[PDB]
Amino acid sequence: ERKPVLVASRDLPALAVIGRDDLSVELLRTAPVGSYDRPEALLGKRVWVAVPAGSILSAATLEPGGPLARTIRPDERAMAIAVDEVVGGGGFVLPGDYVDVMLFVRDERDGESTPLAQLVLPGVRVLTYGERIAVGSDGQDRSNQEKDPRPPRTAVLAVPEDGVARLMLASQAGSLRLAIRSKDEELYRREQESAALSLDQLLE
Amino acid sequence: KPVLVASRDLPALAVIGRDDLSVELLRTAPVGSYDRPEALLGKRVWVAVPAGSILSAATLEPGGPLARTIRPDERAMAIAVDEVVGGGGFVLPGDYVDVMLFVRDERDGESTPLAQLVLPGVRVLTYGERIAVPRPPRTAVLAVPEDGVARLMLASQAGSLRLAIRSKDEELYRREQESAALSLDQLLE
Amino acid sequence: KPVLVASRDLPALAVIGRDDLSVELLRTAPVGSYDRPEALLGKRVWVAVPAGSILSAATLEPGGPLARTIRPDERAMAIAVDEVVGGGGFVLPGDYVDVMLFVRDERDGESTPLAQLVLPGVRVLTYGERIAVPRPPRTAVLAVPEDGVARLMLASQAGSLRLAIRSKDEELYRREQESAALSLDQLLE
Repeated sequence: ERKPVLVASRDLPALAVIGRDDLSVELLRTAPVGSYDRPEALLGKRVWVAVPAGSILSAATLEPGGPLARTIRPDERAMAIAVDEVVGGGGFVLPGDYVDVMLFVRDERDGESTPLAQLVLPGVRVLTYGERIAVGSDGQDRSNQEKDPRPPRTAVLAVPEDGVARLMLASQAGSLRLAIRSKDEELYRREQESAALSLDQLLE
Repeated sequence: KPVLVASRDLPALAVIGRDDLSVELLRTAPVGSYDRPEALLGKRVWVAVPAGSILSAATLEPGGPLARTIRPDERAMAIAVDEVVGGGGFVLPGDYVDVMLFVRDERDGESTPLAQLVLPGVRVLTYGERIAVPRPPRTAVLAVPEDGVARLMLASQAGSLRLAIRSKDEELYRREQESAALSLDQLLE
Repeated sequence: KPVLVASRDLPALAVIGRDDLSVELLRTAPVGSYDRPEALLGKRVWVAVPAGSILSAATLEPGGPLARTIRPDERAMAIAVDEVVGGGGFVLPGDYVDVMLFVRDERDGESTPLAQLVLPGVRVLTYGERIAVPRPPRTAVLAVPEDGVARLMLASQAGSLRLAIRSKDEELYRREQESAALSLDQLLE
């Protein structure tokens, strides 16, 4: 009726080895899939991600992976770009948003310089903005809560495999900016189931 | 000590009733846990929650505020602002502005100043640290039509931008909720 | 006072029993000496110890931690990282990464920026001050295949490097336990 489930009695850091002092036993009505019944099954194993106090010990916590790798899919990658207030919508971008990446470059191919602007990546989910991170299928938030809030300097995006190179070029060949997309498009729900413009065309 | 637990499997994008939740007494309560059942009644889970799991961080809406103030045919983008650029520090969110550009052409080996209007009637979504649904402002976020994002990027990076404020008596919010380039030759002579 | 000495000639790479040891009481005990016989039972001497010698520092493993985390067909190399390179400080040891390179290649008298994937699926052994055998991180150690070592070195010095994290659902750790470059012309078209 009331099954035993093992939980953490203290704040286990990342890359820690479990002893008998860290574990505790509790009696519940339902045992989650992935839980353990006796302390001897978990002794000597390594937790590969931080476990807050009181958390139910799970099998997936004892496998190689990081906070970023637990919030993506096998057909995506996670890469970071340098951001400021102008690039990131005045500091109003939070994880879960969908953005378009715009590039400004000054080509120097045929002995002459030409400013240009293009759209490189449409509809990209934002995983981290600053010290805040998204929530994966595990239902756990792993945002670094620290005092003295410094302005954000980096953001991590979920990029398809074919575009990881295209972003990298755009990050170093010129300047980047982010354009936010509307919430009424429901790109989040749907995922749970261009010609370059020159100054000659702009100036009449 | 009290902690909420999922009694059955809750699928993605599902509302919460009293049958779904249970209360269990644990020695330590994790960060993010909820005590009374009424605190999670009517809310929606955004990831799948297997049975018996402690409920936390799955009831938080993914997204930001800027995405809640535009329409599917618009985008939100930010530009750099100073006191000269935006209305002497008298521009507030909820206004309508025209974007003007000054650039030096640099074609055919002769430089030529120019001035031109790039985007008319754009709605201001944020002025510095001010949003609607003692430090000088540094940026402003506007709601651009989907065909004008590249134009604004090119204008912002190629030259200098200024904002011209439009009148309140034009009723540009009701209509929402239903040329050429001047050169120094034309000005001087 | 009590000090442990050897009773017979102990050859290299030999385990220690109760017959090989003796206890002698000396006025001064040198640094590195062991007081009780059970402190050295089961340990191994890594250099030859002649008879009557005071036992110290011959019972210490020669080696470091990194060499215990790789296989005969792999090597360990360090690369320089910042927050942009290493995913905003959310990369831990045990993760798998792809290495991407940006270089400005010059063979014709004209410079052409390029981007390319150098190494796919590389385990991360150490992130700064973190190992599985404050101050911002500066280096990260990777387990490279033996044929790719040189390929990393060039990429580390000829241009800029970035890391792309792979998903946990791919299950590359269980697997371990048993293209063309893109130029600015392709992007701007």
